[PDB]
Amino acid sequence: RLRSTPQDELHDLLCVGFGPASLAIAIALHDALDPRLNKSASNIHAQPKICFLERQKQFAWHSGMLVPGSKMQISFIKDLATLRDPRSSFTFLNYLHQKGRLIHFTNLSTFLPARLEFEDYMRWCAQQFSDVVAYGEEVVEVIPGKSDPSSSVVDFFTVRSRNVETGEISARRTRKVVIAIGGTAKMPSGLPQDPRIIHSSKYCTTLPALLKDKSKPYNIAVLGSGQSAAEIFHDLQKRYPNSRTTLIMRDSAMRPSDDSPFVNEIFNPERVDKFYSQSAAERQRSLLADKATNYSVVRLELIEEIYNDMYLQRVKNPDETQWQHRILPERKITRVEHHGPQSRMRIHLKSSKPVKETLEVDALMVATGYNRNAHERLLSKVQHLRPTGQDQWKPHRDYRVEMDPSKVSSEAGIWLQGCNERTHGLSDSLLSVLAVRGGEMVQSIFGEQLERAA
Amino acid sequence: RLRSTPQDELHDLLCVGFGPASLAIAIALHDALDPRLNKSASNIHAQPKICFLERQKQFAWHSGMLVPGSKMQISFIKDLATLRDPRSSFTFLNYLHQKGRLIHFTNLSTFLPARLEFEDYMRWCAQQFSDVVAYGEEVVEVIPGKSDPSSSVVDFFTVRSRNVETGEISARRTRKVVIAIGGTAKMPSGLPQDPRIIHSSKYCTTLPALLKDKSKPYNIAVLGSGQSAAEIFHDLQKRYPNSRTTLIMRDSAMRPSDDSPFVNEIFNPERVDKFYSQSAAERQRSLLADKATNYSVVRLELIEEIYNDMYLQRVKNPDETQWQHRILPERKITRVEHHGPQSRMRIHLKSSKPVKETLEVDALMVATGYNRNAHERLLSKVQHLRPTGQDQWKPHRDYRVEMDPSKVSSEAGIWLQGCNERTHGLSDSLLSVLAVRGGEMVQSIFGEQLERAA
Amino acid sequence: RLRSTPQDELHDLLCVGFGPASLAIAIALHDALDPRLNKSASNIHAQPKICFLERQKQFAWHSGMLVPGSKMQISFIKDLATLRDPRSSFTFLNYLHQKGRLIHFTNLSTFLPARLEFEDYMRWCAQQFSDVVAYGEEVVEVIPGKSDPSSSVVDFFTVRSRNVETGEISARRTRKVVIAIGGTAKMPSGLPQDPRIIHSSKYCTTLPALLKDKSKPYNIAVLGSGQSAAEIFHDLQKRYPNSRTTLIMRDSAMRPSDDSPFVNEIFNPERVDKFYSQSAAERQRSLLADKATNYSVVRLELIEEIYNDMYLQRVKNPDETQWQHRILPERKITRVEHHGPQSRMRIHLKSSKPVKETLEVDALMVATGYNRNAHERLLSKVQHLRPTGQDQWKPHRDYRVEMDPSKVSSEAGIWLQGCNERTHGLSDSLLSVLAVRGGEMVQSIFGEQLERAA
Amino acid sequence: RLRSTPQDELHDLLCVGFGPASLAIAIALHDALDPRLNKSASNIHAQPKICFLERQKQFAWHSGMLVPGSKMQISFIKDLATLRDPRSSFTFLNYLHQKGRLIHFTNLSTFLPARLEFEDYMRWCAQQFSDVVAYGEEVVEVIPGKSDPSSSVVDFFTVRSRNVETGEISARRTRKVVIAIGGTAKMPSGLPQDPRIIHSSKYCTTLPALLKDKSKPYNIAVLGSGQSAAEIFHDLQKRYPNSRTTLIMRDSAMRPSDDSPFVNEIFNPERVDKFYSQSAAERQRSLLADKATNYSVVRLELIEEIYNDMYLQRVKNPDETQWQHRILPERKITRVEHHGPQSRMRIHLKSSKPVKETLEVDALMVATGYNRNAHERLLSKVQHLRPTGQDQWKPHRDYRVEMDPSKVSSEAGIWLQGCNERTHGLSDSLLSVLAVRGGEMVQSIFGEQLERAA
Ligand SMILES: Cc1cc2nc3c(=O)[nH]c(=O)nc-3n(C[C@H](O)[C@H](O)[C@H](O)COP(=O)(O)OP(=O)(O)OC[C@H]3O[C@@H](n4cnc5c(N)ncnc54)[C@H](O)[C@@H]3O)c2cc1C
Ligand SMILES: Cc1cc2nc3c(=O)[nH]c(=O)nc-3n(C[C@H](O)[C@H](O)[C@H](O)COP(=O)(O)OP(=O)(O)OC[C@H]3O[C@@H](n4cnc5c(N)ncnc54)[C@H](O)[C@@H]3O)c2cc1C
Ligand SMILES: Cc1cc2nc3c(=O)[nH]c(=O)nc-3n(C[C@H](O)[C@H](O)[C@H](O)COP(=O)(O)OP(=O)(O)OC[C@H]3O[C@@H](n4cnc5c(N)ncnc54)[C@H](O)[C@@H]3O)c2cc1C
Ligand SMILES: Cc1cc2nc3c(=O)[nH]c(=O)nc-3n(C[C@H](O)[C@H](O)[C@H](O)COP(=O)(O)OP(=O)(O)OC[C@H]3O[C@@H](n4cnc5c(N)ncnc54)[C@H](O)[C@@H]3O)c2cc1C
Ligand SMILES: NC(=[NH2+])NCCC[C@H](N)C(=O)O
Repeated sequence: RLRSTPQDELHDLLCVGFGPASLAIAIALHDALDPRLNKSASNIHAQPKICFLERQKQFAWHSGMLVPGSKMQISFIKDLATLRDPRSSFTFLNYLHQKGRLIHFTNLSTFLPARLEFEDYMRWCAQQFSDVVAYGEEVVEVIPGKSDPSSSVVDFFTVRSRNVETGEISARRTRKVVIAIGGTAKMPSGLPQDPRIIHSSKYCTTLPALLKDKSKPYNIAVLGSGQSAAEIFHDLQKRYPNSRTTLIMRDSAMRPSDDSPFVNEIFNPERVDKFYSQSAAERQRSLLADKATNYSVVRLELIEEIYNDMYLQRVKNPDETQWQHRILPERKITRVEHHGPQSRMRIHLKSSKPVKETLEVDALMVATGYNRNAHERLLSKVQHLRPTGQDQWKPHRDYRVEMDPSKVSSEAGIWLQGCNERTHGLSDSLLSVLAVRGGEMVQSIFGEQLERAA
Repeated sequence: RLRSTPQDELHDLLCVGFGPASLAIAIALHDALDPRLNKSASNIHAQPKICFLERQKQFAWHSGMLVPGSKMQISFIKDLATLRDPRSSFTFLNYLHQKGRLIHFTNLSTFLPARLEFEDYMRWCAQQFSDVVAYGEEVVEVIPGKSDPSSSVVDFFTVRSRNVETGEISARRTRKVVIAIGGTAKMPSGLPQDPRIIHSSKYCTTLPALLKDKSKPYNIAVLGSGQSAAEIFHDLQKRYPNSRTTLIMRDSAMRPSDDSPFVNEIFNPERVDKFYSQSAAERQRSLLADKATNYSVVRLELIEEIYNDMYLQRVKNPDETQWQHRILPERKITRVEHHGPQSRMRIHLKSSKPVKETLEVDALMVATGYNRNAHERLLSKVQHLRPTGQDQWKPHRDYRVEMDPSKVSSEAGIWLQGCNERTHGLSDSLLSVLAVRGGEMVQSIFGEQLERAA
Repeated sequence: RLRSTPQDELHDLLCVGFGPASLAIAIALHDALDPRLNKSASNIHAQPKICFLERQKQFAWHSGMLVPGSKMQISFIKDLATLRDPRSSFTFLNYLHQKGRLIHFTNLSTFLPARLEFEDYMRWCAQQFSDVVAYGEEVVEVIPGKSDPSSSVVDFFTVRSRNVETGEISARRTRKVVIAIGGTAKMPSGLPQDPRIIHSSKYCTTLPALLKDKSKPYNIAVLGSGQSAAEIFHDLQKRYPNSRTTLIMRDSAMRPSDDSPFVNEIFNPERVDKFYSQSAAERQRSLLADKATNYSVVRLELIEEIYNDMYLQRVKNPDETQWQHRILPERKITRVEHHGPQSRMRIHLKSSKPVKETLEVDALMVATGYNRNAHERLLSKVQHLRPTGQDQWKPHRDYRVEMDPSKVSSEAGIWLQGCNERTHGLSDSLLSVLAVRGGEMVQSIFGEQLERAA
Repeated sequence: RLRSTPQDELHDLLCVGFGPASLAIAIALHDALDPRLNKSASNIHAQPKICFLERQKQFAWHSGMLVPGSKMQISFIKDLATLRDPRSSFTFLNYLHQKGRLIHFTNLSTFLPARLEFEDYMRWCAQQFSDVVAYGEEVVEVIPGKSDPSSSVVDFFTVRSRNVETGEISARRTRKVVIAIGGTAKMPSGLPQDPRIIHSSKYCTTLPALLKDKSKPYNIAVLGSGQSAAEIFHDLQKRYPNSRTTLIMRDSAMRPSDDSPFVNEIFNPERVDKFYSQSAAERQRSLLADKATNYSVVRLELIEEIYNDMYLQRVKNPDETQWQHRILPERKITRVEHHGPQSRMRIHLKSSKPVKETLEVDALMVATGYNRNAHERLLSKVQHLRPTGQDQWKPHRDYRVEMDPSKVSSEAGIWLQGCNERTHGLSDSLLSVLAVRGGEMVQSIFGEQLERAA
C-alpha cells in the first residue's frame, strides 16, 4: 500500500537502516493508516513521502550470528506489533497463520522461537514494504539544508548514500530523519588486525571461508563470556568435530541472564516514561543495578548445556589438560604473535586479577560485544545546529534530538533509535518495546497529518 | 452490532446454550460480518435474525468447579478466535490489551491462564452479544413446524424455553437450530440420593451451604481419580484445614494427562476432517488409544503436588492410618448408610479387583465425570423427521444432523455442537477447535447470504 | 576378597551371566560378608565357592545401544546397593567419590546420569569381582547330576560353557545355579535375513561396519516407536548428517513413558511381595494397566526434542514430502526386496489399520524390543525334574524354580533372574529392585551358612 | 559410643554451640574413630575427652523460620557426611533408609528436602551424641588458663556457661576450644524497640503470641527483600488470610539466587584452599562478584510464585492501591510512631533513591539478615594472647586463630567455625562444605592421637 517516492522529491521521513527498529516504525505507520485498525484513517488524503535506506542487499537480522539451534531471548509476544495492537496483521501469530504453521508452533509450548524463524517473521514483515525500501544503500552523511539559502534557518536535510555494488553517491531530501542503524562490532584495542582474528558478528560469514575443511584438527579460541561467546563455543564442537577449542574469559565464570518477573518489568513499554524522568545519577545507578538482564550474561539452559558437556569430558578423562574443549577463567590476552611461518597464531595469556599459558590457534573468535556510536559520524555536519557549546546529542522522550529553535524550523528534525539506552533504559536496543515505540514514533513524526483526519 | 430480533419473528438461527461452543459461533459471525476482517462483508444487506438461549442468569463457565488456583488445561492460543484469525478483536491477547494487562501476562511466561482469568476472557467476549442472548431461559423442547400446515414438509422449528425465575413458557421460531448445551453430571447408579452426596460440578456452589463452619473437624470423602477429583481433594485441605479427607478411587493411582506434541496433534483443527472420514471401527479404536489425553487423567504438576503433600505426612508420621489426608486405591463403594441419627453417613468399601474399611463422612464429593445426552430429550418431537428406522442422530461433517429430504426443506435444519466426540474426535467437547469450528458453522448456516456479498 | 574356586571343585553357586542382575548378587554377597556392614560376618568360617560365567570378553552394559548423549531412565538412587544399604562401598555416590567426581556430579542437579557414566559405575563394581568371573564363556546347557549315580535324587548341576575364542567346552559343578542372562533381540517374523537389516541392540556395533562413509547420502529407515527407535532416529541425523532418515511405526505417535510418582510406586522393592501374591488374572490386568511405564514408550524430553527438529524442517520447507527426516505413522512393512543389483533394499509399506508408499534404503534399523526366553534352551535337560506334567518353570517368591521334592535334594536348586516379570512385576527386568533383590537372593542361597555366624 | 567426660576433668575439645557446624565435627570424629570407615581406628587407645555446649533446650535448626512449605536451598548430597565419605552412617540417604522413607523420597525427584525434613535429619544425627552434649548451656566467656600459674605460658582454657533455666554458672576446662555459634539477628539501627517489631528469626516463635487471632483483619508489614522476607510475605497470606500485608524493600525488585553450575563451583570443598590463598583485595573483590549466590537473593520459584499471586490480584482488581497484598519497591523507613493509644504503629516511608506513603500496622516483620560477631564478646579475655598490636582474630587455613607462640603452648588453641567468610569463602556459613570441613577439623584437633594409631 505504501507507494514509492521519486528520489528527487522532498520526503516527509527518511529512515537510515531497515532493521527491527525501522521495521517497527514502518509497521506502525501502516497500522495508523489502516482504516480497519485506526478508524480516523478513512479521512487521510495523501500518503506521506517515506523512504528507508538499508546497506544490506536484502533484509537480514544478525545473519553472521545465525548459529544453528540458536533461540530467541524474548517472548514472541514482544514482536513488532502485538503490545501496541494484537489485531495487527503484522503480529508473529498472524505470520504463523499465514505460513500455515500456527497450530504446529502451539504444540511446541514455547515463547522462544528459533532465531532463524523469528528472522523469517521479520523478513515476512519487511517484504511488504519493499516499494519504500532502498537496499544496497549505505548512508555516509546527513547534511543540513535551507530552502531559502539566504536565510539562517534549516528546514530540510540531505541524506547521502553510497551504492554498495557500484560505489556511486545518491542524495535524498527530507524534512525529518530517523537514525536506526544498531551497533558496530567492538574489538579489544590491544588485539592486532589479522584475518584469523574475527568478531562474533561475522562467525557464520567469515570463519568457514578461513577454515574450509570441517574435518581438520584446528585449534580455535573464543574470547568473551556473553551470550555470543557461549553460543560460538558450543557450536564449534559440532561445526568442527575434530577441533580443539578454548574459551578465554576474564570473569571467573559464565553468569545467567536475569529474566525473573519482577526484575523483568524494567522492560515494560510504560516504564520508559518512568526511566526517562529519572536523573543522570539514578539512571546510571539503575543501568548498573540491572546489567545482568542483558550484558555479559548467558541463558541458563545454555550454561547448563555447556557445563554438562564439560562434565562428560571429566567422565572420559580426569585430566583437565587433556580435554578437547576447555575453558580458561580469569585470563586476559597480553600478546598475539601472528608473523610466524605456520598457520597458527600464538596467544600469550595472563591472570585477569590485579605468568600463564600460551595457546597456538588457527583462529580467534572475538565475542566482545558492540558499540553504539556510528550515528556520530553521520551527524558531524549537523552538529552545529545543536545548542551552543553542547557536544553530545540530547534525545527527548520522543527520541527527537535537541536542536537550536532559532536555527532549525519546527517542521525539521532528527530522531535517534536504538542507541538511547542511557536516557530510555535497557529495553532501548532490544525488541522489547519496538511495537509501542514504533507507534509513539509515528505520532511524533506524522502526528500533524494524522490529527487532520482524527 | 448484532441487533436483537423480536420474539415473534422467524429467526435465521436459534442457538440453545450460550457457553464456549455457542460463544465461538457468535464471534465467528461477528468476524464474518466485519468488513475489517472479511472484505466481502461491505456488501451484506440485512443482519441475520439470530438468538441465543441460556439457562444461567448470566455467563458463567463451570462456576461450581472454580476451585482457587485451578489452571487451564490448554494453551491460550486455542482461545475462541486465534486459530481462525489472529487479527480478530476477540482473541485472548486483545482481551488482555483491552484490560491493560498484556505486558503483565507476558511476564508470567505461561500458556496456561487461571480458570478464573479465562472465564473472564469469555465473559468479556459474551457481553458484546448481550443484545442477542436471552439469559434465564431453559429450553425444554424443539418442535417441527410447517409454514404450510396442510403440506408434509417441515420448514421451521419452534424452540420453547422455561423462564427460570417465573416458570413461564416462551416460543421462538427459527429455520435453523444449534444445540450446544454441553454435558450433564454423571453419578454412579449405585449411590443413593442425599444432600451430603454432591457431584463435583457443584463443589463451589453446594458444599459451603452444607458444611458452613470451615474450622470444624469434618470427615470428607472424594470419589474419582480424574482432574476434578484431584482438584477437589487438593483444595479441601486448604478450604477445610481441620477436616479429615479421603480419596476413593477404583484405579491403582492417579495417571498423568498426555499432551506430548506428536500425540497432541489429534487436537489440530484440520484433523477433524481425517477423523470423521475414518470408519466406526477405527474411530472407536482411535478414541480408546488416545483416552489419556482427556479422560480419567490428572495434570502432572497436580499429581506431584498431591504426592509431595502425602510425603510430608510421612515425614511427620510413619503410620499411614493416622494421616489427616488419605488415598484409598482400588476401592469401590458397595453401601451407603444415610438414615442414622448422626450427621455422618457410613460408607462401606470393597476391593475394585475381580472385605475392606468403613468410612464415616459428613459429605461425599462425587467426581465421576459427565454424560452428553441432554439433547436427546429436547429433540424427541423431531425424531420422526430422521430417515425411517434410524434411532440415533447422525451428524454430518458440518455437524448438521441427517433428516429425511422429503420431510424437511433444505432451508431447515438442526446442528449439534460439543456432543459429537464419536464422529469428530477428542477435540469436540473441548476448547481446542472452537475458533475454527465456529467459522465452519457460520459458513454452514449463513453461507448462502454470505455468498451473495462475496 | 572373593577368592577363585578351581574349575574341578563343587561350587556353592554358579551364576550364568554377569550383567546388572548377577552383579547385584555379587555386591550383596560382598556386603553380607563384610563385618563392617553385617556385624555377624566376623564369625563366618569359609568363603562360599562361587563363580560367574559371562559370554562377553569383559563387562559391557548394552554396548550396541550406547548412543552418544543417551541418558539413564531411572534415578541414580536405584543403583546396585543404595536401597538395600546406603553405607555400602558399591553405591553410585561412593563410586563418584572414588573417581574424584562427586562434587561435579552434584553441580549437574540431575538424577539421570549418562548411560556411558552408569556403565562405568557398573564396570567399576564388576572389576572388584574379576577373580570370581570367567569372561568369554557362553553357557550352552545345564545338566542334572547325582552324587550317588545309582540313586534317583539329583543334588548338583553341571554347567557347560563354550569358550567364545577357542570353541572348547568346559564344565563346572555346583549345588545351586542362577540364570541371569537378560533378553534376546526380537525381530518381526515377516522380515527376511539381510546384513542391511539390523536390530537396535547392534546399532553402535554393526551399522558403522556396513555404512562406512559418514558423509555419504544414505537412505536409512528405523522400525519401531519405543525408546530404542527414538534414540536411533535422533542419533542418525548427527551420525549421518547428509542421510535421509525415515521412522516407520504402526502406532499413530510416540507416547511418553510414565514415571508419575503414585504410578511409579509399582517399582518399589516392597511391592514385589504384593504383586507376587496377586492372582494370574490381577497380575496380567496389572501389567497391561501400567505398560506405559516401560514398554512402547519414549521419555518426554526426547519426544519433544524430535518434535522440535521436525518443526524446524517445517520452518525451512512447508512440504513434508521434501523433508530430510520423516516419520511415517500407522504403517507396517509387507514386503522387502533385497535381491536387486543396487545397494538399496526396497521396502513396501501399508496402513497398520484393519496401498501406501515404497522406500528405498541402504539399511533398516529394527528397534522392535526383546524376548526373554533364552533360559528355556539352557534348561531343557533339567525339565523332567519339574513336577509331573508341568510344562513351564514356576519361580517362587524367592525366584527359586519349583522342582519335584522327591527328585531334587533340598540343597540343590535353580534360580531365575530378570525374566520373571509375569510373576514379580514390571521392576523385574530393570535396575529398580536390584540392590534389594540381590540381598534377598544371598539370603535365599547362602542363608544356612550365614545363620551359623548370626 | 562417645562417652561423657565429668565436668571437673580437663577436656581435649570443648565446642561452643551444637548446630550444623559442630554437629559435622562430631560426625567426623565418630567416623575417624569408626574402624569400619578408618582402618587405623582399630588401634586407638583412649576416647578423646570432648564436650559440646548448646544454649537451646534441645537440637533445633532455625526453628523461628520453619515456615510451612519452606525448602532447602542446597542439594541433599551436601549433607553432613556424604562429600567426605558416602559410606558414613550419618548421610541423608542412610537416615531416610533408617526411617523407612528412602524409596518414597526417591519418587519425589528432588534434591531439595523440606526444611522440616532436613532439620529432622540433623536432629537424628544430633541425638546419637546426646551423652557428650550439654543442652540449656549458654557460654558467656572463655578464659586463658596456666597449669603452672607462676609461668607466662597459657596451656588451657576455662569455658563458662550460664544455665538457661536456673541461671547458675558452670566451668569446664579444655586444651582446645571451637567456637561455632552461627550468627546474631541484624536489626536496622534506625528502628526503635517495640514488641510489634520482630526479626525474621523469631517469625514462628514470637508473632503468633502477639497476633493471637488468625482470622482478624491485621495490617502486617515486612521489611527486606532476601529469602527470609519473601518466605514470610508469602506465608502471611496463608497464616493470616484476612490480613493486609506490605513488603517494604529498598531495592527495585526481588532478585534470583544464583546456583548456575560454573558459578556454583565456588562452593566446592577443594576451592577453600584456592580462596584462602588469595589476597585481601582479590577475596573482597571475589565475595562482591559472587554475592548473588547467597545474599539479598530469593529462589526463582518463590519469586515467580509471589509474582503469580500479584498478577491474580490484578485480574480481580486493576487498582493496585486496593490490593490486599502489596509490594513497595525502593522505599526506606524514616520514622516509626509507636506511642499512640491504638494497637497499630505508624510507619513513615520515603524513596530509597539519593515524600512517600504512611503505613499503619499491627506488626513489622524485619527480615534484614544476620551479623557474625558474637564470638568477639566470648573471646575478650583471651584477646591479649594474640600477637602484640593485632586487634582482630586471624584464622589460619585450618581455622585455628593466630596466637603468640611465646604466650600459648602448642597443645592449646582456639578454632573459629562459620564466621570466617572473609578468609574462607561464601561456603563458610553454609552447609556446603560441612562434611569435608568437619574432617579437616578432626585432623587439626585430634591429629596427634590419630597418627599414633595410623
Ligand atoms: C546475535 C544477536 C541476537 C539478538 N537477539 C535478541 C533477542 O532474542 N531479543 C531481543 O530483544 N534483543 C536481541 N538482540 C538485540 C538487538 O539489538 C535487537 O534485536 C535488534 O537488532 C535492534 O534493532 P535495530 O534496528 O536497532 O538494530 P539492527 O538490527 O542492527 O538494525 C540496523 C540496520 O541498519 C543497517 N545499517 C547500519 N548502518 C547503516 C548505514 N550507514 N547506512 C544504511 N544502513 C545501515 C544495518 O545493515 C542493519 O540492518 C540481539 C542482538 C544480537 C547481536
Ligand atoms: C471444570 C472444567 C474445566 C474445563 N477446562 C477445560 C480446559 O482447560 N480446556 C479445554 O479445552 N476444555 C476444558 N473443559 C471442557 C469443556 O467441555 C469446554 O471447555 C467447554 O465447557 C465446552 O463448551 P460447550 O458450550 O460445548 O459446553 P458448556 O460450556 O457446558 O456450555 C453449555 C451451556 O448451555 C447451557 N444449557 C444447558 N442446557 C440448557 C437448556 N436446556 N437450555 C438453555 N441453556 C442450556 C448451560 O448453562 C451452559 O452455559 C473443561 C470442563 C470442565 C467441566
Ligand atoms: C539400551 C537399554 C538401556 C536400558 N537402560 C535402563 C535404565 O536406564 N534403567 C533401568 O532400570 N532399566 C534399563 N534397561 C533394562 C535392562 O534390562 C536392565 O538395565 C539390565 O540390563 C538388566 O540386567 P540383567 O543382568 O537382567 O540383563 P543383562 O544386562 O542383559 O545381562 C545379561 C548378561 O548375561 C550375558 N549372557 C547372556 N546369555 C549368556 C550365556 N548363554 N552364557 C553366558 N553369558 C550370557 C550377557 O552377555 C549379559 O552380559 C535398559 C535396557 C536396554 C536394552
Ligand atoms: C532460615 C535459614 C535457613 C537456612 N537454610 C540453608 C540451606 O538451605 N542450605 C545452606 O547451605 N545454608 C542455609 N542456611 C545457612 C546457615 O548458616 C547454615 O545452614 C547453618 O545454620 C550454619 O551452622 P552453624 O552451626 O555455623 O550456625 P547455627 O546453625 O546458627 O548454629 C549455632 C548454634 O550455636 C548455639 N549458640 C549460639 N550462641 C551460643 C552461646 N553463647 N552458648 C551456647 N550455644 C550457643 C545456637 O543455639 C545454635 O544452635 C540457612 C540459614 C537460615 C537463617
Ligand atoms: N522406560 C523406562 N523409563 N524404564 C525405567 C523405569 C524405571 C522406574 N520408573 C523406576 O523408577 O524404578
